[PDB]
Amino acid sequence: TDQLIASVVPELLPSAELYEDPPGLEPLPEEEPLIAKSVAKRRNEFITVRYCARQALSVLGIPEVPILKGDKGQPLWPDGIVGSMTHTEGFRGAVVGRTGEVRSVGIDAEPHDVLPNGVLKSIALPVERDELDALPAGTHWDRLLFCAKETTYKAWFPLTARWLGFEDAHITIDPDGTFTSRILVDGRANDGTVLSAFDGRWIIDKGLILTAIVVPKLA
Ligand SMILES: CC(C)(COP(=O)(O)OP(=O)(O)OC[C@H]1O[C@@H](n2cnc3c(N)ncnc32)[C@H](O)[C@@H]1OP(=O)(O)O)[C@@H](O)C(=O)NCCC(=O)NCCS
Ligand SMILES: [Mn+2]
Ligand SMILES: [Mn+2]
Ligand code: NA
Repeated sequence: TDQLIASVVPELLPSAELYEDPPGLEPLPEEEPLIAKSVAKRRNEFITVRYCARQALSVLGIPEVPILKGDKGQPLWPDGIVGSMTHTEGFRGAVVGRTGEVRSVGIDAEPHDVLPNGVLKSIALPVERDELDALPAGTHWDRLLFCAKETTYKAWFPLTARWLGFEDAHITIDPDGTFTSRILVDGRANDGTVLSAFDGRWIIDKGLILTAIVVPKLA
């Protein structure tokens, strides 16, 4: 009803989220090596986010399956599926969709708080600093910019297999719940197209920021 991800992605991309770790969850056997020596926060975020991912996959008709990690950390979905996952204090969530419907999806959740000391200087272009200062009072625009940049990478990486730095995209945030990401580097993609700009959506609720980008199919 009031799920954050569902508010920022199309209905044809099922999503699921939780705000706490249900007690007693375990990963699938194939997933255990990915968190073998991990601390409690990492184990629990990994397990619960995959619980949410499998719930969303079931809506698309896909029964229980491991969700392993690819070359540079990207989640590895079944044939015909794209998706994205995110976890932070107070949130685990996942979204999935069919490749016949969209090219890529990225999401990212952050607490709705001022960025840690020094992070804004590291991630924002000078022009972005000025733009954030101009936006209306009452939202942590610095944290929203950071969130949006991470969503940009998540949407970009499965389509390019290349790094994208914080300095390599200019994100413009609108108060209306949308943002744009303008790519400043070579945007050639692995399907033969060029990625120059992404359209994003954002919501703040439950003390969290959630950003999302869907990269549509082309004609
Ligand atoms: C990878 C990264 C984006 C993760 O974002 P984050 O906000 O720190 O963490 P989240 O909890 O939201 O997301 C973590 C999940 O992202 C996904 N992920 C990791 N690497 C990924 C990649 N290369 N491509 C897509 N998704 C990826 C994984 O599913 C991971 O969860 P898991 O390890 O449990 O499977 C971030 O840590 C990072 O390294 N960023 C550097 C690149 C960047 O953001 N550039 C800005 C471009 S403008
Ligand atoms: Mn996380
Ligand atoms: Mn994040
Ligand atoms: Na690579």
